[PDB]
Amino acid sequence: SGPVPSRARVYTDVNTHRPREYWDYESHVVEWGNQDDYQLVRKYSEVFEAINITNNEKVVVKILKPVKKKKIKREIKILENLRGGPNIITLADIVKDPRTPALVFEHVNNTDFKQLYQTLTDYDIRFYMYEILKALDYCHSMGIMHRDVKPHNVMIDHEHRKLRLIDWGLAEFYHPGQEYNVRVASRYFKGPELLVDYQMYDYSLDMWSLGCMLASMIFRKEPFFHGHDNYDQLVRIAKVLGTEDLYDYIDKYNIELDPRFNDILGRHSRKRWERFVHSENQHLVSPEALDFLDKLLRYDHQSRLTAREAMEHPYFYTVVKD
Repeated sequence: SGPVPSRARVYTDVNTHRPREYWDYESHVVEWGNQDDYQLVRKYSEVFEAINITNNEKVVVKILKPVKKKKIKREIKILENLRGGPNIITLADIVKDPRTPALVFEHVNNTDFKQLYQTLTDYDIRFYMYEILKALDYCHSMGIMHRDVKPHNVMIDHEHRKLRLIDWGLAEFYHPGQEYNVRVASRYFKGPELLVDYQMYDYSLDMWSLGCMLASMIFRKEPFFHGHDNYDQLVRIAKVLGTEDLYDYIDKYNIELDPRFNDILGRHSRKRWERFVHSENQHLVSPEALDFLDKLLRYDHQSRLTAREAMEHPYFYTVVKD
């Protein structure tokens, strides 16, 4: 009879109460500079280190690929709307070749969370997770879902304990009732709502992704849900979260499940986190880390922690004391 509708547990109407201009990005007017203000220095897609040949300033220039003209306006609008926010990357300028569009960013000391968390201490993890949550709670509070949260999109300046949530090209504004594309995040980070094609999702989407990072980080298991396609991904999840909850979730929202799944999910218990623990990763695992982790990875998007809630978990007790 059709999927049950859903609302965001928080920041539900922040967009409704704002000026049309804020979220109506199709009508945004972009004004371009000439790239002849920048020289390309060095060069995993089309992005470069560059300088401003008028202020000798180091920048990063990201030449966009041919993509629907609205999606550019969207990314630009979202970047402007979030400029100045905690741990959000900073758009410096927008230029064309004198004619492909490029975004110019403040220079960050690049080290994606991947090439780093393979060496982090229990404390660092907590610390940077709190930094990501600062950035997630901000944009969520600002009516925005980053929809591609993953290590490759978190730049860390480990020397200066600095962090930036980057790459807002999949980001969208949250509007209660709207049905979004389920074809968004990276495979290993897609939330269940995406795998079962439930389009009325929200900011919660991001907390699943966060959950997937926290998991791979503490259990030292890169690709914690290592699916081989968008169907086997839900199977790898089921083998951990069990199928009973999965199915209650389907029922709760009256979700039509793809004919395919009928023959692969099967039956599965909800494994205990302890079964992922061992001598290599035990120093990162803790009763709180696991309590916290468990509250992120829920089939039901409504029952996941909000970013603000997460920041108030005992897992961060030590960090927030600063």
